[PDB]
Amino acid sequence: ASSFDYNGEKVRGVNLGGWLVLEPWITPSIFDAAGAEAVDEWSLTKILGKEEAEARLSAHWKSFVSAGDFQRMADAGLNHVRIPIGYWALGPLEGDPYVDGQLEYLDKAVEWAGAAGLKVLIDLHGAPGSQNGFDNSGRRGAIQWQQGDTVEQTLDAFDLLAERYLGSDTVAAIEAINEPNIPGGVDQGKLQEYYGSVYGIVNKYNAGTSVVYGDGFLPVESWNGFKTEGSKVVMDTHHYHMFDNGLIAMDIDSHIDAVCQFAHQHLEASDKPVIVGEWTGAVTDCAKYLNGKGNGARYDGSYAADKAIGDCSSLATGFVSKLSDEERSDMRRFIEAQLDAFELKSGWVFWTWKTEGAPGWDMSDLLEAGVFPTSPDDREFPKQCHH
Ligand SMILES: CC(C)CP(=O)(O)O
Ligand code: NA
Repeated sequence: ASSFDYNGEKVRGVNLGGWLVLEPWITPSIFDAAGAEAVDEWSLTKILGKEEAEARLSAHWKSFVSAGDFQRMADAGLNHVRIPIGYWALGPLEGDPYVDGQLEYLDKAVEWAGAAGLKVLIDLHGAPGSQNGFDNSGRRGAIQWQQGDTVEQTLDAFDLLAERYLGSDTVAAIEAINEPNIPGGVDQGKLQEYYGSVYGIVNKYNAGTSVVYGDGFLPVESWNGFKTEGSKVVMDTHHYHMFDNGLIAMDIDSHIDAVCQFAHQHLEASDKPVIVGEWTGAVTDCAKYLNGKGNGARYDGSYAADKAIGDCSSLATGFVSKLSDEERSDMRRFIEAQLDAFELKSGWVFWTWKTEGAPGWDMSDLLEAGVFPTSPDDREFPKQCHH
């Protein structure tokens, strides 16, 4: 029934973060070229105006990703690419600063992914009004998704996206919405209705396509009993160690233990396939603009009055060649542990393929540096998490 057997085959993926939905920490140069107030795609496009925005963003859409990216992904042993796209690619709302033109590039991605033997997971990453208040939704600040006609507008966009892509076997799965922020104020009951509607849309166009649901930052197993359907419905949980005070304080051994505990207590408790649809090699929040442009870092005490653990100058910018052998070794230990833990359930999708230099966050960097394994058998350290 299913284009990809999420029940019985492991996902090994990367995200194309920052490509069709721009994010300051992923491409700081583009935001900094429009000044201090350009802190998300909304403000960036608004500052530039429609003509200049289309010029600068389209330059990036074209240059950031080629067919050779996808071939390198396949060479790294991957079988999936998760591709963020904003609602505005399917038509900016009246009054939106956003420009479109992204779909021509997503069309190319589907072609290139197919040629390389990869599946694509299309991810609706930003919804009208913002589902999370994060910069990566398009507009940081408030959560106004579920107000007014925002949800209907989201479904209108989703429908067009599904219609456009679900005729291709390359597109194995589609995600309802990236990181709906339940603790931030998204209503779960209404979210579940949106999920029900998304499932109907997918089944109008191709019942063979899997539907991906984010856990909304609730424990993934809490979603037991909702749309439990084998390979058809896949939960997406995002697992990071730098956005919580407990995890960020850990040493490498403790980080690794926490990954295994997460797999055993959460991934293995879900009644559905669960991809870890975002995770990374970094263990600090030092990357420039990671908490938002104009915000600092927990790690060095510059965010939320957290107490400094260490300095961020080494890990804020640049490429892992700048680090020591031991630092790369520890980073690889943490990556191997996640690969093995997350393959206990349904697999994994690394965040992200490519940056302007954010140590531990850039798979293309880590691969070339020998930090990222290229197969399940490619292990420099003992297996850290077991059945
Ligand atoms: C804090 C985290 C969960 C959200 P962002 O910093 O990635 O936007
Ligand atoms: Na790190």
